Amino acid sequence: SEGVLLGMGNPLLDISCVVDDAFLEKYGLTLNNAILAEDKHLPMYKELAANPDVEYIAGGATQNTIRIAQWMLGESNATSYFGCVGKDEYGDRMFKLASEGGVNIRYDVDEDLPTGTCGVLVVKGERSLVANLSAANKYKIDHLKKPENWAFVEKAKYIYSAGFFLTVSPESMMTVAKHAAETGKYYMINLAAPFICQFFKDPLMELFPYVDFIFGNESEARAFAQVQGWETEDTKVIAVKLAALPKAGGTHKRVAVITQGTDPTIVAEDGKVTEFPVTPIPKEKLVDTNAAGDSFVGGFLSQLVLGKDIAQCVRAGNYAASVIIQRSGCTFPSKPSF
Ligand SMILES: Nc1ncnc2c1ncn2[C@@H]1O[C@H](COP(=O)(O)OP(=O)(O)O)[C@@H](O)[C@H]1O
Ligand SMILES: Nc1ncnc2c1ncn2[C@@H]1O[C@H](CO)[C@@H](O)[C@H]1O
Ligand code: NA
Repeated sequence: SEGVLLGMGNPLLDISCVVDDAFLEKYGLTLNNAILAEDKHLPMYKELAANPDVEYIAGGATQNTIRIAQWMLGESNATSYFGCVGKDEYGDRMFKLASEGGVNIRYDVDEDLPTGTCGVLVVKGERSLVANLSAANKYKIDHLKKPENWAFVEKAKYIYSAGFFLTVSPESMMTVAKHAAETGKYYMINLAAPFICQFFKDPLMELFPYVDFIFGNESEARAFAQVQGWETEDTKVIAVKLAALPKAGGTHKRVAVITQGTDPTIVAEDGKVTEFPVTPIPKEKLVDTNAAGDSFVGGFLSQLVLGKDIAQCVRAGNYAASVIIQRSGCTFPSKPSF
């Protein structure tokens, strides 16, 4: 099933460090939040580089999801990934790691900007993200439309992008979403962060009629609900309302999947809510929750591309996230035991 799943996003190198409450207060950051880097965050990246516990791990939300799906599938080149990197060592490092894991990496390159990075600040297992997109922000629709890269869109039956890609190339997302609508394929996104639901609500709502599977966490679902004027904080209601939003075509229903950390995963399908409890990981065994949501999607998608039911997809998602939260960032052993 070569290239059955394609992802498109921002390939970033995670600069991860266990810090404390004072470091977040210093740079005005919030736990369980993601922002785009500002000039005031350049001293932060310098401080992270000098910290003795700093770790450099391949990141990027879509890339994490695709690498996890590939690990769960276990058949080389079942997945593909598009994204933009710089002509530097960080770009080649992520290329080599993901390719060796079995992902068919098709990176676009920027001539002048360095490869994108993300500050991952860990406090008692929880994380705060500060993305410096750099070359990831320069993804070109020209790369997507080149025959050798368009062939992997044609080969794919499932296409996924984290909502973070709406800040970079909403035109590339629309192009592949419209292709999927014309061919009976599945187009899927995540809400990614509250800032995406608030500041990128308009490109998000232009694409939403073409979304067959919408993924998100409870804070994103609540941020989306507040933005749309839905006077509710109930994630069960928000999940049903997300599935019920208009669709460009009736070929597929829209399934909404809302994760809630240690609380049950919510699925809205055909107007009914099903909840799937999480088996919590001991606080002792917990390293960090960075890439937990991305790995839940990766696990869910690995079963979805094999034709499994939605309950088996959620079970595989909870499994993949449980494995990843017992490691730093999006890191995993070489072979699964699902
Ligand atoms: N402490 C935990 N123990 C066990 N599983 C967890 C824990 N935290 C997260 N998970 C798993 O990771 C998934 C995603 O967590 P969540 O915090 O909702 O994601 P995100 O990274 O998008 O914030 C959960 O649905 C669950 O399966
Ligand atoms: N703006 C962004 N675009 C893409 N990936 C991002 C962004 N912000 C954070 N991430 C990624 O989110 C992951 C955790 O979900 C991290 O590995 C980090 O690299
Ligand atoms: Na992404």
